[PDB]
Parts: sequence; structure tokens; C-alpha cells
Amino acid sequence: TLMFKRFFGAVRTSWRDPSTRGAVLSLAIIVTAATIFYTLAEKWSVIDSLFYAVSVGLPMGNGPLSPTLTLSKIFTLVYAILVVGLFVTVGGSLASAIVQNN
Amino acid sequence: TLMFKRFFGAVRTSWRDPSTRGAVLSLAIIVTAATIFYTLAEKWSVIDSLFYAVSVGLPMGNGPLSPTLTLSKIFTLVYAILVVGLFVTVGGSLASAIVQNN
Amino acid sequence: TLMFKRFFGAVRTSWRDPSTRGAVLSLAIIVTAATIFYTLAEKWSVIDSLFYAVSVGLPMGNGPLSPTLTLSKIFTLVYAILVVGLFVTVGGSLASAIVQNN
Amino acid sequence: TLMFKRFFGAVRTSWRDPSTRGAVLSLAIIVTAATIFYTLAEKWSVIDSLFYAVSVGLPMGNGPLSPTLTLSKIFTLVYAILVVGLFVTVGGSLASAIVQNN
Ligand SMILES: CCCCCCCCCCO[C@@H]1O[C@H](CO)[C@@H](O[C@H]2O[C@H](CO)[C@@H](O)[C@H](O)[C@H]2O)[C@H](O)[C@H]1O
Ligand SMILES: CCCCCCCCCCO[C@@H]1O[C@H](CO)[C@@H](O[C@H]2O[C@H](CO)[C@@H](O)[C@H](O)[C@H]2O)[C@H](O)[C@H]1O
Ligand SMILES: [Ca+2]
Ligand SMILES: [Ca+2]
Ligand SMILES: [Ca+2]
Repeated sequence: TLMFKRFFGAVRTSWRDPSTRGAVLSLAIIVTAATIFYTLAEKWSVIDSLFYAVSVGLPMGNGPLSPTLTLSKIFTLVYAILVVGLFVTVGGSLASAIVQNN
Repeated sequence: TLMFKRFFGAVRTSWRDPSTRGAVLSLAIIVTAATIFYTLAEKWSVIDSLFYAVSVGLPMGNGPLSPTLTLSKIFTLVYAILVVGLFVTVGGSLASAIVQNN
Repeated sequence: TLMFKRFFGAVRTSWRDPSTRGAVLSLAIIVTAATIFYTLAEKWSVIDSLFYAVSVGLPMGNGPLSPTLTLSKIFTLVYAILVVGLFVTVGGSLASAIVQNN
Repeated sequence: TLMFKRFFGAVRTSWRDPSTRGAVLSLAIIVTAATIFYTLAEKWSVIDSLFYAVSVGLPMGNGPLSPTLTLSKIFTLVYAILVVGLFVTVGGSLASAIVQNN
């Protein structure tokens, strides 16, 4: 029941481009590296890993999932300061492009 | 006694419009779209279903509530990337409107 | 051992004022209301209430506490949208006032 | 495998300085002061104390951890109003800093 959101959302406002939305490329790489780490450090599934990844850089909220090891705990810190920005402007560009599509 | 807040709040300062507080229009569809999905897919009650919809762009904090299913995990990201922006400019506009209200 | 922060922070950086940090006054008033509601509605203690209040507009996070009543649930939803933007500007002005203190 | 984030990130793009990233200095001192507080009050392991301390500036989300003493509740509000904006301006400068590195 989400075909509306996926297609008329975070694939629709992507095909709307300047140059400082090369930040969505940066986010992809910090998000993917994070997902690769949480799967392997923390033993979680990919979807749970991509959930937690995104959860540390948006107001979303981690569910049960949170790190348990020092290595993942620190990584979350290092990652957390780097992604917080790439999310903030991707959310802003993406938000305007909703109101520009109305 | 929530009256003071609902009435001197999300209704009072909601009626200050430029052209760019049609973000509130964009938001209400997106919060609602999310709430239908959460009620139907996640099985939850309207209030709690809305409570999670509003939680993924705001520093409120989602309840015991977190998505348990994959679609509701996937969807929460796609929705969350888009709304986080829509929540912010609205939130600033309303706050802006409280200060020049006294 | 908070006597450091409270004097060298919360009562330090406020003693610096423009026009727009009348925003502190509105946030002050919003939070006190919110706390009274939670103490009265949600039965929680004055700090537990005051903690949740501040929880909902900044990223910090509420540990155990989440509203259990439909009435307090909506109160947080309405109160959430108002307070968040006031949190931004008071939190931003107050942080710049650290930087102009070093 | 955190090395790629640690070195190709939170030190690699940490060392792009204007005048206005003296906040990173200010961050170090206030994040440190909190961690020392959390280690001492909350009994917690320094890492977990540094996990909570950062959790409250960023969209991270504190693990199972939260202030359970009143003073640590009283401290966290005072410190969250101060440190949030510092995590914001550095969050963007480091964000801008990944994009400028393409
Ligand atoms: C006189 C005014 C003329 C300019 C009109 C306005 C166009 C501005 C271009 C901005 O950048 C564009 O956006 C995409 C990304 O930035 C590129 O897409 C694509 O670019 C390549 C084109 O093949 C593909 O390989 C890539 O996958 C994909 O990013 C595209 O090419 C590139 O130009
Ligand atoms: C009337 C005469 C006035 C004198 C002129 C004053 C302004 C000169 C600006 C020179 O630029 C500098 O370049 C460094 C490159 O980033 C900066 O970081 C430097 O400063 C750090 C602080 O010491 C060093 O530790 C680091 O090595 C180093 O990166 C430094 O802050 C910055 O000022
Ligand atoms: Ca959380
Ligand atoms: Ca939230
Ligand atoms: Ca957080």
C-alpha cells in the first residue's frame, strides 16, 4: 500500500536536480557503509541495519535496535556527526520539491 | 485543559499564511497517508498510528511503537526522508508566529 | 557537580538579548504549561514531566516515559509542533553565544 | 572496518577550518564535561557515557540508557539546550565538507 510513497516520493523528487544535491550521492555512501557495518558488527538483518543507519541522522527513532558493542557504539558516534548534515539538506531539498510539485 | 494549546496553538498560529505555508497542506496529506498505512499494515489504533507518523520528522519520540514488519520498516524510511523537511519549515513558521503574537 | 554548567551555561548565555530571544519567553511558557499537563494528566513527577517536555522538541530522547493516554498523546502531538521551532532558535542563539564567549 | 569512516571522515573533514568552526573546540569541552558527569553520576562505562552525551545533540537515539537519578535528569535539560546548536553548526560544516570533497 506504499507504491504511492516510493514512486511519488523518494524516487520522484530525486529526478529534480541542481548541483549541491550531490549530497544524495554522499548520503548513499555514508548510509551504505553504515548498513554494511551494522549488518556485520551487530549481526542484524540488512533492513534492520538500514533502519538503524537512517535512525541516527533523522528524528525517526531506533526501535528495539541499538548498538551493544564498543566498536559499533563508537562507530555510531563517528558516523552520526557525518550523516546528520547530508540528511538535513537532503530533507530540505526533498521537502521544497514536494511544494514545487504542487 | 489541553484547550489552551490546541486553541492558542495548532489552530491560532496556523492561520498566518504566505504562499510557502502550503507546506502544511503538503504535510497533512503525508501525515494522513502514513496514518492510513500504519493503521492498516501495523494494525495499530488511529491515535497511536498518527503518533508514529508525526514521530519520524519530529524530536517527539515514538512510543513502544516501532514497525515490526518489513513493509512498515521500508515505508518508514521513504516517508521519513520526505516529511522531515516538511515538518521543519512548518515548525519554524508556527514558532515564528508565536513570537510576533505578544 | 552540575553547578559548573547551570552557572557557566543555562544562566550564562541567556544574559545576552536581541529582539528574537523573546523566543525564550514563549518556550518558557510552552514548557511550563506542558509540564503542568503531564504532572496533572500523566500523573508523573515534576522533573519526569519536565524531562518529557524537553524530550519532545530536542533530540535528547525520553528513556522510559511515553504518554499512555489518548488525551496526553494528542497533547504531545499539538504541543510538539508549536515547541520544536522555538527550541531551534533558542538552541541556536544560545549556541552562537557560546562561540562568541571563546 | 570502521577505519574508513573514522579516518576518511570525522578527522579527515574535521580539519577544514574557518574562524566559525571554533565550535568544534566548544563541542569537545561540553561533550567531555557531560561524559565525565555521566560516568560519575550514572555509574556508566565511559563509552556508554559518551554514547548518551552525543545521543542528545544528534538524531542518534540513546540505547537502553537514560538518566535515572534526578540530578542527571536536571543536568541533561541544562546541557541539551546548550550543546544541541553546537552539534547543528558542526554537523553542517562537516556535511558541506564531504560534498566539497568530490
Ligand atoms: C544551457 C543550460 C544547459 C543545462 C540545463 C540544466 C541541466 C543541468 C545539469 C545538472 O547536472 C546533471 O544532473 C545529473 C547528475 O548531476 C546528470 O545525470 C546523469 O549524468 C550522466 C549523464 O549520462 C549519467 O551518467 C549519470 O548517471 C547521471 O547522473 C546529468 O548528466 C547532469 O548534467
Ligand atoms: C595583523 C596580523 C594578523 C595575522 C594574520 C591572522 C590570520 C592568518 C590566517 C592564516 O590561516 C590559517 O590557516 C590554518 C590552516 O587551516 C588554520 O588552522 C591552523 O591553526 C591551528 C591552530 O594552531 C594549527 O594548529 C593547525 O595546524 C592549522 O591548521 C589557521 O587557524 C588559520 O588562521
Ligand atoms: Ca529513540
Ligand atoms: Ca521522534
Ligand atoms: Ca537522539
